Amino acid sequence: SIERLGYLGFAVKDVPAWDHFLTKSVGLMAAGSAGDAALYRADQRAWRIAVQPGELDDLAYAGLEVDDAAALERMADKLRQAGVAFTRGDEALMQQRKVMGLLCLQDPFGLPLEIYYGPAEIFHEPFLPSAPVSGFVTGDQGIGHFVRCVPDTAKAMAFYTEVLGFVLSDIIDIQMGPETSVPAHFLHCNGRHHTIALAAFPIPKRIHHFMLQANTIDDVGYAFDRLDAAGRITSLLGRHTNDQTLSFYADTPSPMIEVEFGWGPRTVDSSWTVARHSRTAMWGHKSV
Amino acid sequence: SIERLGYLGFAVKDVPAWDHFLTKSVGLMAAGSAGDAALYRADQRAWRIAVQPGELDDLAYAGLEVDDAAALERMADKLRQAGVAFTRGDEALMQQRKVMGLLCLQDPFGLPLEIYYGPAEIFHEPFLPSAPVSGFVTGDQGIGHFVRCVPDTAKAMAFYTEVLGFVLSDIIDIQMGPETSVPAHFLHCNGRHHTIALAAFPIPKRIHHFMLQANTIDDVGYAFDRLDAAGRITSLLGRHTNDQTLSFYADTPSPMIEVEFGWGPRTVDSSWTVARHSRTAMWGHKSV
Amino acid sequence: SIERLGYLGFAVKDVPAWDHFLTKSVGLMAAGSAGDAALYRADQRAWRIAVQPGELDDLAYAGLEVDDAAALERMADKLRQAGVAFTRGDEALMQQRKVMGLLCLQDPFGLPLEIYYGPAEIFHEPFLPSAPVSGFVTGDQGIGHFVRCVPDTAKAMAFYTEVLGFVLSDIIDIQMGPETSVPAHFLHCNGRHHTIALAAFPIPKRIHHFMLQANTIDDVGYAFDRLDAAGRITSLLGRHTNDQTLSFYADTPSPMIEVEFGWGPRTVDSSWTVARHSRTAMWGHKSV
Amino acid sequence: SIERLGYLGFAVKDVPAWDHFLTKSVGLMAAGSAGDAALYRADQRAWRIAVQPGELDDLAYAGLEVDDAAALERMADKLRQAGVAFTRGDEALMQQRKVMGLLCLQDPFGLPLEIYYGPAEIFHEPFLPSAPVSGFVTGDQGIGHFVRCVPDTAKAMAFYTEVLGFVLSDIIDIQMGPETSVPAHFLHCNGRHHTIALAAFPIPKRIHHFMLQANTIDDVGYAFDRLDAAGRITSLLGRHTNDQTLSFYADTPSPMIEVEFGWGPRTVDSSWTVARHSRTAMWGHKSV
Amino acid sequence: SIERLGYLGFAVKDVPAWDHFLTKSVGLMAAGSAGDAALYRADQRAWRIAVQPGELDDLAYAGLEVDDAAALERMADKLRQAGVAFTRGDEALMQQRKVMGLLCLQDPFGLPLEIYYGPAEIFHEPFLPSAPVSGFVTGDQGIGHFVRCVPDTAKAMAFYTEVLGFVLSDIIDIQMGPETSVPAHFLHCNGRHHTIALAAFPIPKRIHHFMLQANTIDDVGYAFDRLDAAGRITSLLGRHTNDQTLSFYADTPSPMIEVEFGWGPRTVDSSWTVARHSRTAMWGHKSV
Amino acid sequence: SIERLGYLGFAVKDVPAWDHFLTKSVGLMAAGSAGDAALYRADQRAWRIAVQPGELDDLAYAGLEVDDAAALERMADKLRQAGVAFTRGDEALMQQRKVMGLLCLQDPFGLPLEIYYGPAEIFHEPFLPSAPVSGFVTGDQGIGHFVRCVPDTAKAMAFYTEVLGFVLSDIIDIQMGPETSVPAHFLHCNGRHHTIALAAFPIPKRIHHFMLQANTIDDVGYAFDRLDAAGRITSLLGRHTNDQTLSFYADTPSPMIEVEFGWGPRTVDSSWTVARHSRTAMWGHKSV
Ligand SMILES: Oc1cccc(-c2ccccc2)c1O
Ligand SMILES: Oc1cccc(-c2ccccc2)c1O
Ligand SMILES: Oc1cccc(-c2ccccc2)c1O
Ligand SMILES: Oc1cccc(-c2ccccc2)c1O
Ligand SMILES: Oc1cccc(-c2ccccc2)c1O
Ligand SMILES: Oc1cccc(-c2ccccc2)c1O
Ligand SMILES: [Fe+2]
Ligand SMILES: [Fe+2]
Ligand SMILES: [Fe+2]
Ligand SMILES: [Fe+2]
Ligand SMILES: [Fe+2]
Ligand SMILES: [Fe+2]
Repeated sequence: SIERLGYLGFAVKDVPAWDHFLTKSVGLMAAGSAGDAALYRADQRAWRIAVQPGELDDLAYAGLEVDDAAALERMADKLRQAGVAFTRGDEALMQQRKVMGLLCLQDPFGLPLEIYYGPAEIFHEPFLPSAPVSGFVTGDQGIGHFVRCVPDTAKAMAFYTEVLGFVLSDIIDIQMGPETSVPAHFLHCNGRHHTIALAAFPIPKRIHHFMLQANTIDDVGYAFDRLDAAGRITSLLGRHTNDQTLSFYADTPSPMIEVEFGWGPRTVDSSWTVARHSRTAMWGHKSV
Repeated sequence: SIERLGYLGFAVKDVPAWDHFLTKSVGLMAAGSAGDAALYRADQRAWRIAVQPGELDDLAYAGLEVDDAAALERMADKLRQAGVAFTRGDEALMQQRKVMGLLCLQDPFGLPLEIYYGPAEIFHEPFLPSAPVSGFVTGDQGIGHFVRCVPDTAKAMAFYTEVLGFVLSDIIDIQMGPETSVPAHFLHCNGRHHTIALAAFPIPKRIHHFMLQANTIDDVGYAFDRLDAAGRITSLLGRHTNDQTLSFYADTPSPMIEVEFGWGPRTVDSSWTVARHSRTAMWGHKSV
Repeated sequence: SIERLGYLGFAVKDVPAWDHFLTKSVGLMAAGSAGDAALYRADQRAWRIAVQPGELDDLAYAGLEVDDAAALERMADKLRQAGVAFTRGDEALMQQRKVMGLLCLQDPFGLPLEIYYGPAEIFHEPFLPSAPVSGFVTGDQGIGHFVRCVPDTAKAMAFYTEVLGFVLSDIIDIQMGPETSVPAHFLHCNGRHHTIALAAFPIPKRIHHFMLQANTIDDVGYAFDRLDAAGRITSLLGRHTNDQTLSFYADTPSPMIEVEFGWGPRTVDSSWTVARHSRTAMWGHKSV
Repeated sequence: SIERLGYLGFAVKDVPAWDHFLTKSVGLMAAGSAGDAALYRADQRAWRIAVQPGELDDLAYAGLEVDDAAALERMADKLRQAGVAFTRGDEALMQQRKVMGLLCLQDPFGLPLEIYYGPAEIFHEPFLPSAPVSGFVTGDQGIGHFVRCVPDTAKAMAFYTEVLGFVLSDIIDIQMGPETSVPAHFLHCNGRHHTIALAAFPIPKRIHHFMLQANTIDDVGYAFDRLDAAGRITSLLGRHTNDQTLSFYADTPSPMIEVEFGWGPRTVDSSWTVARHSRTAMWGHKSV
Repeated sequence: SIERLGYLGFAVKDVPAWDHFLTKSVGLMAAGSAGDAALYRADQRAWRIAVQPGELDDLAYAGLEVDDAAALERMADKLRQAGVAFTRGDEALMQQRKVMGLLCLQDPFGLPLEIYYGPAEIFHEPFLPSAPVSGFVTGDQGIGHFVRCVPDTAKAMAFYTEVLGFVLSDIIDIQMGPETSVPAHFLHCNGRHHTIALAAFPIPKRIHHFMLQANTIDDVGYAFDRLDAAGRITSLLGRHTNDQTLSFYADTPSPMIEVEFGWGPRTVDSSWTVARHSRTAMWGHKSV
Repeated sequence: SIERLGYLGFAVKDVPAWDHFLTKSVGLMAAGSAGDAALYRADQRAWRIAVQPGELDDLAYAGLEVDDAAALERMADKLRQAGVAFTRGDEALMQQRKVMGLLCLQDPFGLPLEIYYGPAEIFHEPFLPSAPVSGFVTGDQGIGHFVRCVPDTAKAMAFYTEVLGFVLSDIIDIQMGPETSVPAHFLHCNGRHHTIALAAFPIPKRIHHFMLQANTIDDVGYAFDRLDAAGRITSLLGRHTNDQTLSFYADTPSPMIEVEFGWGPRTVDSSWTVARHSRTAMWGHKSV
């Protein structure tokens, strides 16, 4: 099974806007380029987020990490047994992604996924944020999370759990209208309360948002002011009912895709219990 | 196997007396109603104790929790293999209990049991006690415990251990007369020393008492005075030989059913050793 | 100023009853005799409590400790400046008390006080309780406390504070009748919330009670049962409003003198604030 | 497999000498009698050591504990599969030992062993030592250890490891003469470095010594002086090479059987490594 | 599988130079001799490094430790199943090495390996360094590590992982020339980030270096000055990218074999993730 | 006032015996020589103990340390005010002692004392013991203590307390005969329970012993065996009543002067209370 989410690649219409957004606002470190993709770092990894020009203005792919070569072969075995098509990344792709091996596939609804192992690290070029942020929480919990929009949650759940090995943490019925709600399913594959959430939202994007977790509450408070100065805030500060992450949301330069910047959630372990919530926030998160 | 005791439902002759008892005396939070049942909270769960009008003046049902949907199906499998009759709760029942799924059955002596998963939580309506209590110890250990009266302890033991997966912690020979004692069996299904105790007591109730655990010794001391002002104390403060819970007992408004309010017991783990005790109290607990 | 209360001497009508009481019930260690006085230990000191035959059935004297020879001379100076009569204990008395020096005086109402330094310790004869008690809290806080009955609290306060250097911690208005209360003044001379309390009670004894503090809550719980078996309990368990000591009271063999056996109070330091309380117990302590 | 050593029974020629030895010298608590056996406690168990009159002047039996009824049946299964004869203790024996069930057998060289579960505890009669000792280290590690004398170490090893489930910790070549040593094998069945050691010593006793572990270094220091006053010291203080227990040895009233009284050893876990030592002491333990 | 690296034996042209090097410079304790081999200690083991005269000027053998006799037989089984030739060490060899049993074999490229259990410890002769070093980090992590030079890394990897049970931690592409690098593979068999690294270096030695880990940073700083006074420094202080060991390198008296003396690395556990690095040092380690 | 004891100088008949004693037995580090004095280290100081040839076979001088130049002038002022003769050490003496300034005087009974400030430290030559000892406890508590023999304790007390600023910790009545004891006075000048003890012993030496404190209990245990192998033990292990130091005594090569090697005492602070003890040992210390 997948151990963690390791990287995200976006294809966007305004690369310079995304560059400024990820560095000056979010605080990531510019890390050069690979082909036509600009690279950004959040820690010791050579890169965590890639941005390339494209009309999609959406997530182009997500990198799903396993711990070793044997693990990758076991994932290939699971894909075969499940009847899910995949192709082994060639040398050129391996060099582009800076990984020792990868399998290329798509989830049931067209999102390209890359399962890999052996990512490149560059401790000789220590991480230096582009904006005031003490650091990000990554490590064994991966880069963060994202909310995957799907037309059929049941179908998506079977794939992510039965094929990829994610596990359901909980469900929140997100109110959409006076008498309409969407049952968002939050999935984990490590200690991070969720790495992927599945939701049947009526937005035309592959994802609703991606999330990064900072080391301190001040990191979040300061980031809010930066994104507010940029005119991008979409929610006030708040704390989630399920993971207890204290965060705020803001627009990325790609319409209808947001970023969530948070701190201090609960983590999960083998004794986790599935529960249901009627609200996304215990407090705050008022839409603006 | 059952992971923890999650809820209790009582059917009583004096609903207002029970309402005052659970709130003003015990300290639970009033949490509205579901049908003809008044609901009470002890933590983030939508409800923990339900009270409905009825001539029983007894425990009407107990909710036994598992961690996920797959776990519930495994319990259904165990019930089938054991020849124990059960029915799947319908949508109406699921909505009434605020759970994602449940199996309805009875123990060998008529106590209705409900095995469920996916309970509702309401962190947006933080718990607020109705009386001075810093909080209750629940979480992975569930709501508390209860002593189940049975006519045949051996038969009850086989069901709770072999079918439901509870495990014997220890036995206390509770003296009843000059030369008569009842071997009470204390069972765990998690870290709580016991969640259910089995005893062949000569009382006409399904249970002898239910127990709630508070966060501090002062919580217990203060609760004693509240219940004493209500004229309900049945024991002085004391500490148990087996779980080392420091508690007192008091009458509920239903004749012959007591409540135990305690603090600071030992917890169990895989290295627990079965032992036998000749007394229920290491000190205190004098009957009054 | 006085550093701590170090010893107590009682003159009683039933020495054997007191012997059994202090050892089998309270848990002190029998430590031989000095003249016609039986000696009892609570720690490394050669003795802490002395019991001698006498019709008083009361506290005969209290030993007030200072840290060195120079300190004792300074106390002699304070007594002289205050016009309080005193005599230096002779060699025989010094040997009897096992101290390097002492001043003999009385408080304004006839209670003999002995200010001393250099007490004897016997670490080669380690303390062994006569009943199950993990140990007592003494050290820099001394042996415990006692409530001194006085006819004139103002006069007593001036002596204990201005002459001996005790400091007021707080006051409790102890209800005596429907519209009658006694303002008990609690005084400290170290970290122990109080070492001496002053109160105008209508009892014919020099003191209302003496108090010993044990290391654990179980120590207290077990002691309660022992004293209850002896038929001596005067209060249920409870916790004080001012020092937060969790204790119970019981009769000593001397009529109208009680013992208090407690655990876990707050301690004081230079930042202590004088306050007033309307009750002696935050919870419990019901009279029996 | 055996979880821990729970009790020892001795048959001796001088019961009063053993009584004084275990209480006044070692510090155990006298705990009445069961038949012609005097009982002694070291903790919450109803008894840990039994002494009965007999010409053996040796260990009469050792109680080997398992955690539950199912565990005991599994041990019966292992004995059957191994061809080791055993008899189930009858009701009278169960009542005598204060256990819920037991299997009676002998090791390959005649030492009676009793495998049991469900021992009686008496927390309402808290442990009170007969001599100054803060307490003993028992719990999951059992009462202590003993060195079993055997004529054939290989044969003894196969039985204790293959049948009873003990595991080798290490070996010490104990020098007997100028060019003669005995390879003592130290075996564990829990965190205690060893519960039983096997050695081909030329003494006519079933065991060389039994060992008790106290809570503090002072406990050991004080016990040394007590046993020295009794004229029983056989070694000066010292510390073992293998378990790092700091102890001393002394004669019991039974010729050639010693007691070891120690503190502060290392404990073992799954990552333990078998090693060999050429000396029993890292320092001290000079024979006297 | 192998649990840890326990000992190293060198065959050298200048025994006196090696003796001075290991004692006065590195700080090991001289521990006598066994045959024509001089012995050196780093902890409680009778020996850790052996030096004997020989033209090789290289590592003569490496001792690979397992936890018990059964483990050794399992390793013999693995060797048989893998078709790897081995011989059981005879009594003379066992006595020479001070072990309870061993298997003698070679890795695919001629390095003699000895798999053993039951090493001798001498706690009665406590370790005393020959130079100022607070101590070495050994224990469950073994003596240290070494970099094994191999002509075929793939072949070496299959043997060390598939046969001996080592596990890949990570890979570093060590730059050799302007457009030439060697993929060094770092392998663990316990918490030590690596115990053996495999690299296709163009040096004529079996190993590139061996490494010892000291308790403090000062240990390393002081050792640097000692080796610098001896004219042996080959690198400045630095910290590795993969294990985060802070160290320096120096020449041993055998040409082209170095020693690494370090402190403070990260350790590994079951959740370790394979990664790739482009540099050996996060900082420092400049060649001199 | 004196801050701590910093150094000791001995004049002895057998320098080689003392050299072996201090290094191979006690564990001090040989530190060259200054004139005809051999120097020994216990920590970062250039020297702590000096040994020179002389018929005295006794302590020749003791170095008493203050924190700065101003402090030394204040001590000169106190000596003048007290009428105690002293001479300022000249440049040659300052260079010999490796100090920035010193005052030379004698105590009332002829022991030369040197009050100094600014001692030399040599961190570039880190301490390396000559025998297995993890280290000594020095720092702000100085090198250790010594027992000063005096003919008139009262006179000695006035000088050490009134002139030098030492403070009485406690008194022990050391039994000399059936009805004879000597009141030993233990004095502190920092956290070390005592730095100098005064006693009217009938020995012809300036001191009874000097004491060094090691970091661990094993340090003490190992040192005992070393001194026992040398045939120098004068007491078994034991623990003192007053400072709770766990130690043993041994003869130095100078007749009637002993060394005490200990661990783990209590320390003193401003809240220390003067007490009296009837024994030097709580346990152990039997004379041999
Ligand atoms: O991390 C999270 C935890 C809980 C809910 C959301 C969420 C809120 C609104 C829309 C979609 C998801 C979330 O992002
Ligand atoms: O929690 C508990 C632990 C031990 C005994 C009891 C008990 C006491 C009297 C009657 C029934 C049970 C109990 O409630
Ligand atoms: O320690 C104490 C703290 C507060 C009140 C009392 C007290 C209660 C009743 C009568 C007299 C004193 C006391 O003893
Ligand atoms: O606990 C122990 C640990 C190591 C050795 C012994 C031992 C010493 C002498 C004779 C027999 C055993 C021991 O008792
Ligand atoms: O411990 C280590 C960790 C990482 C790299 C090296 C290394 C550096 C240069 C040449 C060979 C190995 C190493 O020794
Ligand atoms: O450190 C110490 C603490 C207490 C007593 C002594 C002592 C014992 C015998 C003779 C002289 C002194 C001592 O050395
Ligand atoms: Fe989110
Ligand atoms: Fe209960
Ligand atoms: Fe009181
Ligand atoms: Fe032993
Ligand atoms: Fe290395
Ligand atoms: Fe001393």
